[PDB]
Amino acid sequence: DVSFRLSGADPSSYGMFIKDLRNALPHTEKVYNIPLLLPSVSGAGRYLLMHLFNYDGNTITVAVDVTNVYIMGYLALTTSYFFNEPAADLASQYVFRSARRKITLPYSGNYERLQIAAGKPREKIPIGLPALDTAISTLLHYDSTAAAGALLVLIQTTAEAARFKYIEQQIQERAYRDEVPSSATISLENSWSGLSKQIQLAQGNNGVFRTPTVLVDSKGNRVQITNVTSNVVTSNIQLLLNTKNI
Ligand SMILES: *[C@@H]1O[C@H](CO)[C@@H](O)[C@H](O)[C@H]1NC(C)=O
Repeated sequence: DVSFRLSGADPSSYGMFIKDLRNALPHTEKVYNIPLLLPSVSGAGRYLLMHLFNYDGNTITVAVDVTNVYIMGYLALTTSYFFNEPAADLASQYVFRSARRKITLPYSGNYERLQIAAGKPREKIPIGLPALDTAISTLLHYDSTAAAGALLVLIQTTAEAARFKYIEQQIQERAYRDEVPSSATISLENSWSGLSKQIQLAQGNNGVFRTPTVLVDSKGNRVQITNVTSNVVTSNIQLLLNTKNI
């Protein structure tokens, strides 16, 4: 398992937690020095448990599929919660079985359905360590509308930070003050699978992308990524979605 405590949290302890999260995901190869996530994992070992503690020490346990870093559901006291999708239904077979009751959230775990549920797009939800402390607190007591926004914060400050150093850094900058994510952060989030694909494809194509990826840069400019010499590949993405899951 991995764990993170908001009480006494700082940019360094967050960085350490995000490093553990990445290191709990299994892989058998690197592609251009980037861990390549497995095509699949059988049984319960498919699911990493992340124990998060809010500032008062209250906890939820979040279940993550180690193949794609998708959050499946979480446990809050004796109640489990899962997204309304087949993958999460599958996960509920394996984790949080000892929960007294299971609630299925009235949405699937993707950004489009979560933004609908929450009534706002990601671009307008500030994120950061304080927003994470709030999200953990909210998820402690069921409220489906509030939970959608909480889950958008949670996904971004855990899974999206593990995938990209740039997002991990953005969260670090927001250790003590939340702020909406930069368009770059949104761009990376949206492009993870495509980048993961083009990096794998580059092996066999001399480090060149079969199709270039358009991102937005740190300065708000459109940039086009064409090959594995880009900083995005050398010094940003930390985990690749296996092309068998694309
Ligand atoms: C690849 O990426 C670099 C950095 O983005 C770019 O300037 C360069 O011209 C590209 N090279 C090729 C061979 O496509």
